[PDB]
Amino acid sequence: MNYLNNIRIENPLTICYTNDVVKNFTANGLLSIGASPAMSEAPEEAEEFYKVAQALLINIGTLTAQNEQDIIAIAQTANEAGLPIVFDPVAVGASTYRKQFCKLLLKSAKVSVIKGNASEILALIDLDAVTIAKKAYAIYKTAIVITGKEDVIVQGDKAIVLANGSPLLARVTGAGCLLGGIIAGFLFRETEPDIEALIEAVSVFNIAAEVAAENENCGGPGTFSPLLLDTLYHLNETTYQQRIRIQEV
Amino acid sequence: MNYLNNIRIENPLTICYTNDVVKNFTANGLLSIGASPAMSEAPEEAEEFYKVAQALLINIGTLTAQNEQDIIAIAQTANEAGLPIVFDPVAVGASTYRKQFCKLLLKSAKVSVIKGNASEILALIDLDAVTIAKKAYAIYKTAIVITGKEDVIVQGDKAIVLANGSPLLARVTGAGCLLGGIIAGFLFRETEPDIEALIEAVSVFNIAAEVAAENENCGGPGTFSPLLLDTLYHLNETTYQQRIRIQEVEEN
Amino acid sequence: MNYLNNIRIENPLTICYTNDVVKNFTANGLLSIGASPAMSEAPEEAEEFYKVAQALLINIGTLTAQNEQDIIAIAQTANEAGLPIVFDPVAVGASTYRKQFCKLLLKSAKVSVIKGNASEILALIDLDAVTIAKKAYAIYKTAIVITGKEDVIVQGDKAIVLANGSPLLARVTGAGCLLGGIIAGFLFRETEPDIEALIEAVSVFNIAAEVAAENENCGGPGTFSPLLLDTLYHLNETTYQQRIRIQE
Ligand SMILES: Cc1ncsc1CCO
Ligand SMILES: Cc1ncsc1CCO
Ligand SMILES: Cc1ncsc1CCO
Ligand SMILES: [Mg+2]
Ligand SMILES: [Mg+2]
Ligand SMILES: [Mg+2]
Repeated sequence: MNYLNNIRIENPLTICYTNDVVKNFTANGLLSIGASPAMSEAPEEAEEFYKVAQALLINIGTLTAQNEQDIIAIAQTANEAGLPIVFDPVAVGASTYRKQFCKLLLKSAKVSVIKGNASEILALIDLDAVTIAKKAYAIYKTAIVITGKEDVIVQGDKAIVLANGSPLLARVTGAGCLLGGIIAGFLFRETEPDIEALIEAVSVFNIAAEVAAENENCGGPGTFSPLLLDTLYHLNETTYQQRIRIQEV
Repeated sequence: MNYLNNIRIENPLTICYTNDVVKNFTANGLLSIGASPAMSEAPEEAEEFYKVAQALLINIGTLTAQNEQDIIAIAQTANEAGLPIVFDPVAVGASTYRKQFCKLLLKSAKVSVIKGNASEILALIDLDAVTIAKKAYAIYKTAIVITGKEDVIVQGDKAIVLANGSPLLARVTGAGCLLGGIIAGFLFRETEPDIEALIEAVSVFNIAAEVAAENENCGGPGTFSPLLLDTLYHLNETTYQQRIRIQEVEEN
Repeated sequence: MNYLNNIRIENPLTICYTNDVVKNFTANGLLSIGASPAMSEAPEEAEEFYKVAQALLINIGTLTAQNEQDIIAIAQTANEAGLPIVFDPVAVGASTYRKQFCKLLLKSAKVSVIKGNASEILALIDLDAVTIAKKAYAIYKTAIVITGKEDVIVQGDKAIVLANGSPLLARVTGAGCLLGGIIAGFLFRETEPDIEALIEAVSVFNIAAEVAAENENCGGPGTFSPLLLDTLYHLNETTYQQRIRIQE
């Protein structure tokens, strides 16, 4: 825990353009680790907000025509402002609508992290999550995080596999959508983030999940979600170091 | 608990076009019973989503001009794909805006379940809940579920009255809006669902509400809502069978 | 606890045009105190709804071009109907977009309460929270509530400072955005509310927060949120009277 300490003290302004199902949970997750979430969606204020922000999350979970042109416009505003973009191509494999939009976005702007599941990342570039992540990294030259049973991170010349979390995370809507926001909270305006910042963001989230699911008062997916926020708020270096399970490839 | 066991194993894709106050809760409810919710609202992807989905929920709780034309278009796309629609005419009796919209929708598309309170269903058709449900069934030839102190379901040649749930359920926003999603999770792509699927859906919800409200850790409407999700996640056959209360059944 | 008793019995219909991060939490907080929330955003039903409503909340937390004209239109419809408006100029200091919009809104319609933090209310008008609140009152001739470490209320010829609540509230998104909706719930269709109603609304919220944070089962910001809703639901006169901390 190096980056988390800085999030708690500096309260980084983390702009979220995310889906309607997960806005509240995203904002709450960010507040629990000390970040300052802002769900600004008006392109008319992007320039002034982005000047002082630390990152931008773009998540297309509920993409519609109302969002398309605005997302492209704000991504260009972010690039111009040097504001790092975390991009979550939610369910891109499920429609030609989403595929065509994600291709247009990644042809129009440079993003700093692409986060998804194996199937989503595979649809972007078209078996192993590591192989998929490496192929995507070669195409976009942008950090890749593939979430799954084990999580994969590829940045620069390094690929890492992480093994933390809980099954109850799959049964909470926008767990993974919140993870995209947490990653944005760890960037501190670095458009080419150190792999160590990405490893800490994913590990903080998954170790908090693991600890929450062990709490005596966790009785299922409903009670888990408040206990995850509490555990993120309290997470300390001892717990982190005892629990982290990482290995290189 | 025949259908709930199948939801947990098959993980049915359940598309929800629902109101902004209850999206998250609705998705979490569906996940807790094993379904796979998707809040897709773009008509441009409805054809590809609906081919593989098991039902669609349409709920007009926060209806605005931005939604009107899109709802009509996706209902038609559902009808063309054979995808069952669960329609929740939220607060239809409260404005001419909502009345006119709901009338237009039901003239444009065939829905598979209409779910509402007695006042909502009465406003649609222009009396006890059973009489209102039967009149609505005669007009739309579509399953009707009327929620209330007792719940009423009319489908095919039967009318049933059910008696489960909790007072805390009225103090949680989108409890009922979640019920419309749960129902959609029980349809398995049947455009004329068996009444037994509707009975199980309403009973699973109300029994889970009852048991959550009895939990020692339930301290009010705030702690109830996480407990309801847990109870839906854990609900078993023994608890279902011990608790279910059918009040009366009429045939034909 | 005069007004809260009446909310529980009368179940006032409280229209909320609020931001997409806090809609569910706002509706739940209102339901917990006995109010009847309705998140109606269609100008086409504003006239019928507002006739029977007790107040309207306007909160610009996620303001976009899709909202601008509609907000102006429904604020005018509220004025015509005699429906009191609570206005929360969320982050107004953060962009010229929001500054321009809030200026236009307050030139187009008369609101009944303006609620914000000190930096928001200062950006609206252009040292301490009391001074800012008095200057805003002199400009808009409208009750002002400034939230902070201590809360400030200015209405008519009185200014009050309150000292209740919990740090945990700042770590729960739309706590403050809920307070706007709770204030609306205490208006009972009074376009010039008594300062006592505003003091009660803010005190109920803050005392509930303080009691929730002391619960043995409150383990942080995540468990706090459900416990705040429970504590609003159960809050009684005895606890209110024991806990209230008011001055000037
Ligand atoms: C976090 C956030 N972003 C826009 S609105 C909102 C809730 C607090 O005002
Ligand atoms: C359930 C759902 N539907 C669109 S976005 C979302 C949350 C998980 O991505
Ligand atoms: C409180 C509320 N307002 C609009 S929709 C909704 C939930 C179901 O009416
Ligand atoms: Mg994803
Ligand atoms: Mg209904
Ligand atoms: Mg404010």
